[PDB]
Amino acid sequence: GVLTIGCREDSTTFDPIKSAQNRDTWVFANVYDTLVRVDNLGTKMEPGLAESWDISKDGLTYTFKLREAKFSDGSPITAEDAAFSLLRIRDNKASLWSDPFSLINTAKATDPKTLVVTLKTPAVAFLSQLASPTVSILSEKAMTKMGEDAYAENPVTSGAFTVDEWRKGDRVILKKNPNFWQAKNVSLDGVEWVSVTDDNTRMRMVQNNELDTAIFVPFSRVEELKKDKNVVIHSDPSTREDHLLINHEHGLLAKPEVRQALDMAIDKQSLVKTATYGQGTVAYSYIPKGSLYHYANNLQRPYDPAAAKKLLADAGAKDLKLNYVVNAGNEADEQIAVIIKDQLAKVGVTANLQKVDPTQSWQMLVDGTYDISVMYWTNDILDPDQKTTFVLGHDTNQNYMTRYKNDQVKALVAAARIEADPAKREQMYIDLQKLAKQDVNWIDLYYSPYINISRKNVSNFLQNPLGRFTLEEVVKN
Repeated sequence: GVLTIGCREDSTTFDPIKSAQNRDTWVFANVYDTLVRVDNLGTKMEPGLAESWDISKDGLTYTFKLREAKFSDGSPITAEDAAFSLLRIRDNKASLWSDPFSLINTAKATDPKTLVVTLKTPAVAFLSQLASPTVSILSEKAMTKMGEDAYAENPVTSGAFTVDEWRKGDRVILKKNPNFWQAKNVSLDGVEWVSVTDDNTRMRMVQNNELDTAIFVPFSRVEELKKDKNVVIHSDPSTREDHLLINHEHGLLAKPEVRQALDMAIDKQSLVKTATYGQGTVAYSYIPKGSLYHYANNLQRPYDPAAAKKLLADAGAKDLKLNYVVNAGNEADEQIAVIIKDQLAKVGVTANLQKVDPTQSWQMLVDGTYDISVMYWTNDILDPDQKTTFVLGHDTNQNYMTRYKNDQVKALVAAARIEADPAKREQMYIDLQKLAKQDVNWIDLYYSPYINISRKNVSNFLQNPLGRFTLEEVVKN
């Protein structure tokens, strides 16, 4: 009656505004609910806490009509709760998501059922923006009774589940929230996210019935696990992209040329086909294929070890040594690093692999104690602004911890967001994909579907294109 999910990185918080990591957002996307949601197919917005909403001509006022719906503890979910949840993303100091939410003049609830939001400038991305798990309706009353620190360990929740117990680093145990306004549709009695950092171990736990489901199926095992009759491999359309991060404030990695040389010394074809076993598709743009404004003809630098040696030598960077942070137990990461190390040695670049606990590598990216490291990004919304801001906006996240700094790009990101001409807006994200590619913000690696595993008695274990799991629709037989 309780569904266990093997995962890799583990929960750090339950306050959406202080985490930019799927280890939290894929967990609490089922713990809270949002005003707006996205369908399973990831093609449109559908109603959530707000049963309907309307837009003024000027395009600066969003009015939301709220349905009758209660929190985890019984109290009602009012538009004053939503107003408070939006506002703290823009205003709380600890917010990792403020920059796109500074476009907000006010969030106010006239009525308990009514939420009125006034922006400084139109922004078509805003409705889409509300679907993201970061803007999850919280309880103003409970956080203003408990405090923001204590809330993030035992939250009062608006979604299908509550955090029953949380053994840090080990497993998050969720209980079905009967006060959830769609609790009648939820078969499951609880969810357990169980952190298993080694991919093989996580796969054997599923096959050995120690886990009902698992995310992040090692690519090497997809073909054999697709013929295993006791389990089901999911391959869901995604907004996922993997990239090699570059610390631009680490010496000669600051030079575009040097980054360019590394981009040219890494054979994407052979790397994607070997590390991903043909599950991957070579990435050439930071906006994932199939997502809004993706630019199919973005530059792919051909593999050219000769031109990379020359760029490096001209840049005074001939004996470039790099600290390449690797997530141990992550098969793709390990495999990619081996390939990358081998290819870089051919242009005279020494990648040293520092293998680290996968749960720990993100903090090393924030503190910048790395030269290169592989990471991934998945969209939480149906608009390009979320990733553009995190990766290129020069917000508190320092462009996915790369510390890439380009003033034209920083300006273009804000203007792309504000632009109301849909055709010109699309053109600004094409320029962003070209600019990021020219400056080598990071090295684009591959697009891949979400590949997951479930035991055959588990039904509707779908991950949606935005990374949200339909755990409300799951049936355990």
